Amino acid sequence: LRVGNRYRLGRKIGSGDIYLGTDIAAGEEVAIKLECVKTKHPQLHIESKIYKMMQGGVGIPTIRWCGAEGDYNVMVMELLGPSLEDLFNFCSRKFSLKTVLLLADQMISRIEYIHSKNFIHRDVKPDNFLMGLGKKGNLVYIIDFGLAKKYRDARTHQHIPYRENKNLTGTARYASINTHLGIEQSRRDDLESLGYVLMYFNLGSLPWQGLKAATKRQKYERISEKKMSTPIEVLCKGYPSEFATYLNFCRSLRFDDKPDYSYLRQLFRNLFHRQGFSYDYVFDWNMLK
Ligand SMILES: Fc1ccc(-c2ncn(Cc3ccncc3)c2-c2ccnc3[nH]ccc23)cc1
Repeated sequence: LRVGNRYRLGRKIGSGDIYLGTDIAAGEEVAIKLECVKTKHPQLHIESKIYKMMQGGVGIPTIRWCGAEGDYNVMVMELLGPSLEDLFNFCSRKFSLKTVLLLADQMISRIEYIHSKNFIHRDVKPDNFLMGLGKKGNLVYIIDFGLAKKYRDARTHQHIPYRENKNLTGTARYASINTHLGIEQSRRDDLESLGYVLMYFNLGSLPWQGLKAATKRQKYERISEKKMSTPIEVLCKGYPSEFATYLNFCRSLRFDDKPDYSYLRQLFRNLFHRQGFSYDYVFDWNMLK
């Protein structure tokens, strides 16, 4: 099937749905997202607006083409490689400290870039970071802007108001404590969620993971309470203190504070050097012969 002028649509990749495609003109694989012109939640075109505003950033997927063909709204992106969730599963849910610290450095920088563009992500989780392919295989990219929201006025840098009593939109496992309290998400929240993702990679799971409950709202209750009853020093026991210092600093941030991204990268960098590691982008999965 013929999309745009120059894109050939292949079978599904996974996840509307995601498809393998070919830029017939340039001889390069691409990824395509189709959305029916009928949906009770039209998303792609709004999501595509945000991807367009991120273009040019390190580790932002390049938009090849946006448009409509037949029944569908269409976005085409350069092809990327497997997610951190997919690589974590492929590695038996065990990452070395070096890998976690290599990831952490880049992941902080992606989040910082998104914030520089007046947005917060609000779905920071392993699925929403992808490694590149080929010459870009040492590069962590970030995806999925379907839950993203402006946190400040583009022009007047006016932060959004402190709001309360909200529903949890996102992934409960990585949500901030303040998110569980029903407080408006801001820059601090994206970083705290990263903090939990990093401890996830260290541990293989999180302690509030796989709690049984009769219903959904009950499960979220249990996750919230488990998080709020697990001290940071307990979550992080047996791992370098930096992971605790990182989360404590995130939990200390005020609603409208600009995070010291630099401080957080330096934290992991100092530990990196103390362990005698080198920023040669050799991740655990690069050593599978
Ligand atoms: F225009 C778009 C918008 C979003 C996607 C996408 N959504 C999720 N993924 C990751 C995924 C998909 C299916 N199974 C596992 C992981 C992609 C995606 C996949 C591969 N390479 C890509 N490069 C840019 C996005 C993307 C794809 C095209």
